[PDB]
Amino acid sequence: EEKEILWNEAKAFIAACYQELGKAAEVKDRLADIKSEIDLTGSYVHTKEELEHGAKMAWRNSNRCIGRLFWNSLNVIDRRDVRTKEEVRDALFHHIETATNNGKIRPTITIFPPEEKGEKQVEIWNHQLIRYAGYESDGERIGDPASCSLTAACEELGWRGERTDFDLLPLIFRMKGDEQPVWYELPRSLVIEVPITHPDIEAFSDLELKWYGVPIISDMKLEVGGIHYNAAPFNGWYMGTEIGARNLADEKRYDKLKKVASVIGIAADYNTDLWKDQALVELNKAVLHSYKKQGVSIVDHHTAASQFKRFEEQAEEAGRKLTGDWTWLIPPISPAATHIFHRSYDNSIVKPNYFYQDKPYE
Ligand code: HEM
Ligand SMILES: Nc1ccc2ccc(COc3cccc(CNCc4ccccn4)c3)cc2n1
Ligand SMILES: [Cl-]
Repeated sequence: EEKEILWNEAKAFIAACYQELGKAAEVKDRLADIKSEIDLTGSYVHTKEELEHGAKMAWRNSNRCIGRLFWNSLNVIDRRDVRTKEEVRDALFHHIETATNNGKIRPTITIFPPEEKGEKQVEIWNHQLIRYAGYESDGERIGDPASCSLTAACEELGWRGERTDFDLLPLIFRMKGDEQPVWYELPRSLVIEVPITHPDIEAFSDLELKWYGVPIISDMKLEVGGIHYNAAPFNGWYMGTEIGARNLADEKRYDKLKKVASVIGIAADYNTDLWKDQALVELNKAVLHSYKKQGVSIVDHHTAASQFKRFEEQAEEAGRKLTGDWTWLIPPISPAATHIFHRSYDNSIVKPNYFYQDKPYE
């Protein structure tokens, strides 16, 4: 019905992939074998080398990612062999442990079986594997507002949170052929967390802030040569502004800037005092200090943009077009102090790539 879309994606991908692996001679025979396989079966199966390089290409093509200099060192874990809930659960546990690496974070992706002919083999409900619950009741707000809808789905299924501001959500996923997902609590031994302190202001610890070490995005689809890997969680390390300027600062997230102003001893009364700006800087200083003192990988937005400049230079030196989303590449703190702010970027979509997909809860 729709097999030729798959076949053409497969030609573009195999051509480009082998080219770069210095293997263009093997292309003609590999496309033959693929053409056979699609006719008989309706799909094809990537080699380990094709899958690893495809997931690396997909990171290199992610327009919104400032961290792409390191695209070629992605650790790719091939879990297309899993068939049971316990195997999925244990592969997700293993990803956390091996990506964390005692604080010296390793960018890692774990790839589960792809969609067969539209049908998902495994459907992950978490937005990240490690994330905090959020609650809204009696006009009383607890934890992370961005997690309210998933937290309510989890509690229909029999999970119950302690209603701290930092409850760890359970892993939640559904297998092909079950009506309902299963959930598993995270073993705390697997989860590194960082208390937020400030290098100079001893009272900052009175805020009792913390964040988790590793962001493991678990709800995006990886597409490589026409095959759709809807379950393929991946992680880098944080850039500090993600925690200090957004997760802990936004009014619709933890909304901590007024409390920060008070502990650093400035008034939060007049826009012209730039008290929100000053609080943002001190919170973001505290976040970088805290991760570094605990030995957990993190990058500041200036170093990150320096790395991205080198990515842009490599792309040219290799003859590849650069694509990028200016509105996501600029950092939310001092953007005009980076080179990114002062140039433009072509936002075209190149494949392999990571894509959004509809959430299964509401
Ligand atoms: C190694 C360290 C990494 C750093 C520091 C980094 C940094 C970032 C940042 C700051 C964003 C913006 C998110 C926001 O505004 O909150 C982002 C987006 C993104 N990153 Fe990276 N990243 C890294 C690794 C990775 C890896 C390993 C992949 C996949 C293999 C990846 C794929 C993406 C994608 C797809 C987006 C866009 C997500 C969306 O549209 O919602 N990144 N990255
Ligand atoms: N260290 C890392 C490493 C990898 C990452 C992969 C994906 C993401 C996803 O990130 C976001 C998703 C949704 C919303 C936001 C914040 N809104 C950004 C925005 C809004 C308006 C205008 C411009 N930008 C981020 C993060 C990763 N982080
Ligand atoms: Cl985050």
